[PDB]
Amino acid sequence: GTNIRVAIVGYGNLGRSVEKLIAKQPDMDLVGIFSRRATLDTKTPVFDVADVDKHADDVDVLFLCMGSATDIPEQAPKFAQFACTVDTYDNHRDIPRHRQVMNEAATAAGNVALVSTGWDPGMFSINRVYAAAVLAEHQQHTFWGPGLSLGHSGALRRIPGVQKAVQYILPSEDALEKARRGEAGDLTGKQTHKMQCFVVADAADHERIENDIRTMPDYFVGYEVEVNFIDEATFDSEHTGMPNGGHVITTGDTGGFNHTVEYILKLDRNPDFTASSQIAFGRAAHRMKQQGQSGAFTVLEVAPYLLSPENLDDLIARDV
Amino acid sequence: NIRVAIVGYGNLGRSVEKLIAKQPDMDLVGIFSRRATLDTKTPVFDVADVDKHADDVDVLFLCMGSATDIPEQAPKFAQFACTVDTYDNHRDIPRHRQVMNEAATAAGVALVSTGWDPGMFSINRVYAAAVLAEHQQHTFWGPGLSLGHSGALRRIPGVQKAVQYILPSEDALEKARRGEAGDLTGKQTHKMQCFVVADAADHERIENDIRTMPDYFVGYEVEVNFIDEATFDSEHTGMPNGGHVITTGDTGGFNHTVEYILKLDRNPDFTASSQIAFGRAAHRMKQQGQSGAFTVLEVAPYLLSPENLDDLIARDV
Repeated sequence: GTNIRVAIVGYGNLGRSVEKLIAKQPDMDLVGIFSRRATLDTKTPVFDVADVDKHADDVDVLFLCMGSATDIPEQAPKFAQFACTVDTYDNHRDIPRHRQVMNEAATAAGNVALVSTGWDPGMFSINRVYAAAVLAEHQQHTFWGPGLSLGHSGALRRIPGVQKAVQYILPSEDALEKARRGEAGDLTGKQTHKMQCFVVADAADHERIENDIRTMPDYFVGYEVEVNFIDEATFDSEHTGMPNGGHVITTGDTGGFNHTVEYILKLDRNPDFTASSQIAFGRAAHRMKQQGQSGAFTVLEVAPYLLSPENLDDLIARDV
Repeated sequence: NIRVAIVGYGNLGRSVEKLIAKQPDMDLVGIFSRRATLDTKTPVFDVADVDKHADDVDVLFLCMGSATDIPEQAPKFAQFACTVDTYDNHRDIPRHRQVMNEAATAAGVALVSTGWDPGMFSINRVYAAAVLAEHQQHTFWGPGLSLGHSGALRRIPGVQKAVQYILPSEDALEKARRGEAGDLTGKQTHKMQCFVVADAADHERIENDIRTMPDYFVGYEVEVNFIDEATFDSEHTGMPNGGHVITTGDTGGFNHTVEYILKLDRNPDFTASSQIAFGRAAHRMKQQGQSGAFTVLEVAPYLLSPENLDDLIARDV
């Protein structure tokens, strides 16, 4: 009968995208931003994160958007005391433990926490599991589509003499079709993708900068890397977006017959799509709690209809 | 381990039988047909003997050919086990679901309208529209053999052999991808291709019978090819299919495109695979208890997999 009352913790790119996109939901009221700064450039009310407790009964869902993950394992189980919880935690090995901690805190409070939402983890996770479950002895992969890598871009920017820079990760197109035709069992991670850098620097610094890039352990060493030096005008016009996306490809045999399942995302702006996903799962957490709560859940444990702003009957009548 | 039997032995039922033998966690009890002899080593029982396997069952795979059979036979098929059907008569699906829900409240859970459309395409329609706040969305039915249209061609007087394919307009596909396909519908987004074997004296009349056939062909762009019988037998006897679910949204001057693609060498083989997974899920609403009638929109993903949640969580998220 009434709107879901939501708030955001943190105000980096993900936070800003969520704030923007709440304006487009029929059933959500953004009641505030929780920050460690007293002032932000927005009309949305701004409070201190230490004061979250004094707003508990005013908030139904907290969107956790704390920049610099690390904050999630340390701060997010306390946030579960006061509202339902949605996060985008992407440390692929720490996720099973994060879940169990969240589970206890939420079950105590009688709230629902949804964990590791977004598109990967998130939509790609859902597609890996549906497709593998449907095809018998499948092959399945995952390509990270042509897009901006934030971590690799940060690593470039720090190199002495680098004034501006971006790194992109690109799926090998030969590897794509080999996956579609089941011809890709033996490909290692070093063969499925290439890397492409664009750098602005003084000409005297180029030789050393390219050496610095190609010899950098873990980020660049085992990979196919292209290094392009460009002027600043070119950089500012073409390389300041945040594109991303990917493919998830699955195949399988049913006795001399092949089948291919492929899921593709093509995103002009990475945090906007991550925020979209995060927002829909917040609608789901609230709804689960009103039908009778529980603990923490991954995106694998939520029925599809819970994300939608439409009634279930309305969905069944069209869409199915 | 798990309790399964199949009703029907047409293309779908055959496909389901073939694939149950690769499930690490599924046993095939037998096939409920009207005949008493089929071409398989699987035990064959008659359809009305309901009873004495009904405590040796959890869920029957409903694979009756000639759909219309399951608005009839499926509501009482319910109170013996659990149900998995692939009912694809949209518009009747909401009504079917209710009368299923009543008869399911008898220890059973009924999962209805599984397969890939309805089924996987349903799931993908709903996820992408839920996520992208003000979306445009289109479904395309892939380069594929249409069973219904192919049957309708074959019945025409003088047609000896025939097949029909439905094909997406490639203009419409990339129009959808760029978010400018809002003005279009079925008769614009798809094309039809026929291949027919018939005596040359009958070509003029047969082509007019095809092109003026209501519900199947009128209004569509239709290509009609008359070909010799050897060419027909070598090139046109498979059952390929597939499709496209394409969704776009804007987030304030930025576009996002979501696309889901199926390419299937053999339609009933992939349909049967989806039916299986939902069979396991239908059970799996087992020692979680409680039940009724549900669509694929009402089933959390992990239930499809023969693996436990923690292994999926640790591996696939």
